[PDB]
Amino acid sequence: GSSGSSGAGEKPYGCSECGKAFSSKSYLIIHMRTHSGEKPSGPSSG
Ligand SMILES: [Zn+2]
Repeated sequence: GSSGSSGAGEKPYGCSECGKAFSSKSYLIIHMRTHSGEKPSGPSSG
């Protein structure tokens, strides 16, 4: 079967943080909004 590259060239707008593609740059940005942060770690001490 197939594993890896898509075939017809991957999309230029593909999130790496989680792994989500989008058929619209602007869209990707909106998605990245829930990825960027201010700390290198994820404190969940409530
Ligand atoms: Zn993402």
